[PDB]
Amino acid sequence: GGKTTSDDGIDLITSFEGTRFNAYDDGVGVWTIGTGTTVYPNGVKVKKGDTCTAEQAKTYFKHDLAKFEKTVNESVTAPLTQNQFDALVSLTYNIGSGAFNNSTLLKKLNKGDYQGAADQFLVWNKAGGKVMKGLVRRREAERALFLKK
Repeated sequence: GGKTTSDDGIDLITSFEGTRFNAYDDGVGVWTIGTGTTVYPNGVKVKKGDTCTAEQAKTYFKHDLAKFEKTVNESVTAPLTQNQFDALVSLTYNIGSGAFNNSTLLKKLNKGDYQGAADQFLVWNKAGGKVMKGLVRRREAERALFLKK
């Protein structure tokens, strides 16, 4: 939109998401495949037993990535570094657009309060309503990227 996710950003998100050939349970029962895909671009939901090629996974990932880029570009009104944009997209890829849009993160960010926004990454550590240690790690990493310059 304004910005797009950098190659480094994509590599980070991919490291968090993984790239899987077989549909798998994300931990809370949501069948996921490729690089974090749960809904194919045609609207079909991922199901247990699906398989996905590398090329398919890339297509699906890039399709969803563009959605989240659009959210960050449109919803954030404060200036962003590329690192900040990348971090916010990584977060949004996980929490979704609605969660991002209604977050205290975004409220602080749009006041120009970068530090307060950075710290708000850390609240997004839940899956299935439960704190998940992989998300705790991920949020810390996204926050670090957000603060990196």
